[PDB]
Amino acid sequence: GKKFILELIETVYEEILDLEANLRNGQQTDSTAMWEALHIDDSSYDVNPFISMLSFDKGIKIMPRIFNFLDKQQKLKILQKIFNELSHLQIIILSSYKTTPKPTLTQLKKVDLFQMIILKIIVSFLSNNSNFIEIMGLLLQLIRNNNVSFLTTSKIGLNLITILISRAALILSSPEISTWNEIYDKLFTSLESKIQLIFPPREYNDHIMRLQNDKFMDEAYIWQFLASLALSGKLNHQRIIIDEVRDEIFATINEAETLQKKEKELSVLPQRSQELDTELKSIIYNKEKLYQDLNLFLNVMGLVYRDGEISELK
Repeated sequence: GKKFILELIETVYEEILDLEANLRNGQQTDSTAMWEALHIDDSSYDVNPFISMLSFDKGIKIMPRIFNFLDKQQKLKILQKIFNELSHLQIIILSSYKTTPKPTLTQLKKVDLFQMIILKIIVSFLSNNSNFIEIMGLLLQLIRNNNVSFLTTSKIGLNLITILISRAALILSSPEISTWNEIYDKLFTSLESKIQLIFPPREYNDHIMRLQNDKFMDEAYIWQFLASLALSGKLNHQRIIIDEVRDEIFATINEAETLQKKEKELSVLPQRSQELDTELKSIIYNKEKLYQDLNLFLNVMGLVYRDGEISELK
């Protein structure tokens, strides 16, 4: 229960602080006490205690400090534990536009903190003497133990996937290359015909917009995901991707062009007030942003939107 997990987190901070005082005072560090404090090898509960800790702000806040006193095998086991349970985590449930269609500002902040800390940790683990087979194993754990599609309805799940595949791509035996093909295929099959769902619905965007007093959204992470999915696949995969997100391409082009006209009508006004000036700068920034993020994906496909057309590259 909640009071139990809170007591657990308290104990963990005490272990970390003792550990951190030792390292400062030059002397011995032994992470054995802190590791046990995590209850990572504890099957005695409904939800694993360490996992439940991750849905408290104070629990997630101590994760980097925990990783400072861990070896790679301990690091891997933790990430394995997490990847296993991803789509069940309370914070992921908060993160998905499906399970949480009307988040509060506070819930958005909790979500942002989680993905900020967790992603950085996962990234640093992959950037630090990590091999292909490690990454593959993590992707495969992700795919086989989760509703992959449900994960793609969260910024966190989407970002996690594109980090994993982009780290895969950025990297080797022939069986390893083949392993990547099998895994990509598994990932791809899990998403086939559900790709457009990565785009939250209009009701959700309107809600977020009203919430944050902002006329615009930021979906760079969505197009980034598509670009990396497309770059990691073969020509038939790319074909299937561009087909599933067809209407999103058109809608994006449509919005950009609507911005282009509003820009043209404000641009020719002399001595713009502060309000009109901030508005024009906003229009321009957002127009260019839609072009840029859309072209990140199209360029991968050998395509470009420029002067009212999707033309071939060069």
